[PDB]
Amino acid sequence: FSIAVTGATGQLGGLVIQHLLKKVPASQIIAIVRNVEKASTLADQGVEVRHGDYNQPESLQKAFAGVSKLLFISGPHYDNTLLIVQHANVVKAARDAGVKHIAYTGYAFAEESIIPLAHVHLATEYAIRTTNIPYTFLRNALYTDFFVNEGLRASTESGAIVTNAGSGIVNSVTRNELALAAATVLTEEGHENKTYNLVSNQPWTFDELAQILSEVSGKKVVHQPVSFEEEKNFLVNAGVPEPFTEITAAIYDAISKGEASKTSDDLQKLIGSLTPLKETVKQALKM
Amino acid sequence: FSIAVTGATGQLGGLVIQHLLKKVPASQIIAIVRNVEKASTLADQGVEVRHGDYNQPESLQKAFAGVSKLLFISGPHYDNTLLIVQHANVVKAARDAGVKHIAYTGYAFAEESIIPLAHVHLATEYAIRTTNIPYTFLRNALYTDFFVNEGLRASTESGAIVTNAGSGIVNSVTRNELALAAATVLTEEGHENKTYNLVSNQPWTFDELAQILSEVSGKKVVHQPVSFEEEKNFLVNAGVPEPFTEITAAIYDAISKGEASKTSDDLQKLIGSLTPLKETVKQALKM
Ligand SMILES: NC(=O)c1ccc[n+]([C@@H]2O[C@H](COP(=O)([O-])OP(=O)(O)OC[C@H]3O[C@@H](n4cnc5c(N)ncnc54)[C@H](OP(=O)(O)O)[C@@H]3O)[C@@H](O)[C@H]2O)c1
Ligand SMILES: NC(=O)c1ccc[n+]([C@@H]2O[C@H](COP(=O)([O-])OP(=O)(O)OC[C@H]3O[C@@H](n4cnc5c(N)ncnc54)[C@H](OP(=O)(O)O)[C@@H]3O)[C@@H](O)[C@H]2O)c1
Repeated sequence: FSIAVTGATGQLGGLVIQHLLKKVPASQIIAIVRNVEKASTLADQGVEVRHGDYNQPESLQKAFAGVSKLLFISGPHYDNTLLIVQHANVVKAARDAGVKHIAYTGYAFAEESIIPLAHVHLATEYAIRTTNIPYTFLRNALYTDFFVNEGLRASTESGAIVTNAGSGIVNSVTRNELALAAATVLTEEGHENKTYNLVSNQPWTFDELAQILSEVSGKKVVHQPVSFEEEKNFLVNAGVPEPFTEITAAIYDAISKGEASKTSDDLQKLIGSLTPLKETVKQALKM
Repeated sequence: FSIAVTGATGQLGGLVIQHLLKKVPASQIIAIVRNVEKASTLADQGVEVRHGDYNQPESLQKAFAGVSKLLFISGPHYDNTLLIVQHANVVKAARDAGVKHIAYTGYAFAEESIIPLAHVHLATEYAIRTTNIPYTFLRNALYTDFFVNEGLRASTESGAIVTNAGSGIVNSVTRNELALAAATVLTEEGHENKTYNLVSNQPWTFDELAQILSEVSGKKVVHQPVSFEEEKNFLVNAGVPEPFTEITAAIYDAISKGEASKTSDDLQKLIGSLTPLKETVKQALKM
């Protein structure tokens, strides 16, 4: 029976579907999406598309009708209090539709977290627990892709990666590997009523990232450590709009305080060997 | 400035208002209610009544308009998954209205609890945390009134209190004392960003309750211990409808497993001496 993926046109959701397509027939996968025009790509691959908007309880009732396994990918997180309402609507719709298994993309080590979004994930986990639906909490790390992407070309150019993270440790993993973990979990037995903290057991620092970028690119790049307020200003000056520049500085600050410093073998046990940071840097730069 | 109480026509809410009326002028209190006709009694006392229905986000936006301190009393708990949605609507309405302080009636020791409703309370606490509003989590014990009420006359008549609680320990406190604690907290400094586990530090067993009922009434009453299924059937046979009889047996079963067996001095520190169980038995029976 069927596997449905919310957030299916998003980056993580699209990768989950691409991994599911290597495991199950396309007819067995259901893409649940807010913008049905966006999901054209998917329909061509033989994946059924349904409209499901977290702001619209009725739309979710219909989208979840008859689905056996649901991958509930968390919403974009501008307004955390709104996100709780949206997530609560999703869980109730899932309960009402008689969904037989629910997997939820949470946040690793949320109980120890110092960023506000951890609260949303824990509230959502408790909401799913009230349903009595067999669950899997896929507690994802921060995305390596947030830090390691084509944007690093700017750092190759300037000779510096500028952050306020200090020597904060980073347990990030790529969206690709987190998507693979979600797909693996959805398509095999044994993961009912389990929580996984899906993080790297080979963490890195920004010093290390600069050294790897230096190695790959041939240009000397240093990590240049600055204050929170120096970071916010550096980013705005580089054309990052003030809200996102604030979010980025806040994530670096949490990192400087150990936010991403805890590890687990859960991910490696689920999917096998993890992608070395250097390979991700090479891909990001196509170098 | 103003203190608003949701669930104001309910048993706990009405007692909070009666305690607030001994501390602050009636004009400073706002009763927020679903059924405005029910709140006639309150309006006669000079308490402002507003319509606020947890199913109606717009109604809550208007009810919370301009309120400084909000006592969010949890909804009735038939459907736990629906309750999460309702509670999420309340918290968002409170955030949007710019409520300056939120107190929430949660459940003591919820993290260790084995009843499903604990999950709702923890989800709601995490929701309130996302707002950044200064909070007080008034984590209430089970109500002594659930077990000790006029219904005990039936036990005086039969010579038996019949439960499936065994020798399970009970840390219950009366609605009256929990309401007093809520009112105390609302009307003094120092309780911002605090969690209180509001329970008895003089717990009791059903054996003890039968002995106290025997003492007060002059008739020998024993505690007669039965199975879960024997309890459910005993209650239905005594005219308790099958859903409530199931809930009652489930609460006794949780008690037999230590659900209400943990204590704290938080309540006694907040309100002073606690009401002896024997005094509550006398009141319940007017004996
Ligand atoms: N761990 C991390 O470092 C990290 C970082 C960022 C986010 N996250 C979380 O992980 C999730 C997935 O990551 P991602 O990179 O795949 O995010 P993404 O590409 O931004 O995708 C977010 C998805 O949510 C959908 N969405 C937004 N509002 C919706 C609504 N009202 N109803 C239904 N769907 C809605 C979007 O659909 P549309 O295509 O219609 O816009 C999009 O498909 C995010 O939503 C976020 O909560 C994690
Ligand atoms: N710790 C315990 O042993 C225990 C036991 C039972 C309940 N509780 C919790 O503590 C709360 C208060 O206890 P209580 O004895 O005062 O309960 P209660 O007398 O049953 O009152 C519940 C209140 O919630 C209101 N309500 C129901 N649906 C609503 C809605 N959709 N929108 C707005 N208000 C709504 C009711 O209003 P109406 O008058 O309009 O019906 C009522 O005033 C309960 O709601 C429950 O969550 C605790």
